[PDB]
Amino acid sequence: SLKVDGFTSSIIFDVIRDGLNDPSQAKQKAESIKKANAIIVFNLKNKAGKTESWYLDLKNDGDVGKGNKSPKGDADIQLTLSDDHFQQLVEGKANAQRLFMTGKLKVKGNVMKAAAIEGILKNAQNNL
Amino acid sequence: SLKVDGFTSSIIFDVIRDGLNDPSQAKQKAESIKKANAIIVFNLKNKAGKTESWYLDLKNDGDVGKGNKSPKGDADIQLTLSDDHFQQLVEGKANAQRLFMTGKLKVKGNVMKAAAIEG
Ligand SMILES: CCCCCCCCCCCCCCCC(=O)O
Ligand SMILES: CCCCCCCCCCCCCCCC(=O)O
Repeated sequence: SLKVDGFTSSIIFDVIRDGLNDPSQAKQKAESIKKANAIIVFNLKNKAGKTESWYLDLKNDGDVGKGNKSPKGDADIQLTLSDDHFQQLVEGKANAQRLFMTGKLKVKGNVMKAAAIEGILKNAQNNL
Repeated sequence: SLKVDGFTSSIIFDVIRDGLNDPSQAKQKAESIKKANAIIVFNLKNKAGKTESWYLDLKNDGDVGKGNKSPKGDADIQLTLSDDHFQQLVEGKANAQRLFMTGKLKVKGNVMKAAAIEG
């Protein structure tokens, strides 16, 4: 339901939302917001030339939703890459730093904080 | 055998074990472990209200067994579904993303591993 047709990686946002919002993740969620203190927007591009965005609010209460903007504020970080590369990145087939360095991943806002997000997200979302 | 009475789909665990362990599939088994690097637990539910779990260890040696934990470590990802839908899924009669969108399939654990295993 955060999934959008024509973006095959987007199903991942539902899985991330369920993991992060799981009330058993309350502590992890709070620690992640403390660490990240950031609203991160993902702008995905597909081959048909479409753009779709999702937000990850690790700054206020912890939320994942559809849109290029949290309802509780503007993005601190914007990450722009293709559907394909986002898939690869979530799988671990591509490294975010290599994608950045080869022009596949564009970042607006702090690149150091951007790098840290991967590990901070991993911890908050992982509800097993 | 890994299958359990009242779980019609559970024969797939015996099937997966034999197919994975077939000496002819040594290269494939190795690649799957290399690629997945994950312990997957299946929690199945039936119409009688019962729950049974199996694990598929694609991180260590490639074992399939009964229970909600591998002996050689904790689960990275957990899939919960009904006996009925799991059978459909295994027989290529239902799609995993569709089951997940309609709430028939519940996923817990590492999003990276979840992504990696689906393929
Ligand atoms: C390798 C598996 C990753 C699983 C976690 C999914 C979250 C993906 C978001 C990654 C954010 C990192 C962006 C790095 C930006 C940079 O420093 O170039
Ligand atoms: C016929 C092969 C099936 C036997 C092996 C069982 C594995 C089937 C389950 C597929 C994994 C589903 C992961 C999708 C979760 C998601 O990211 O939405």
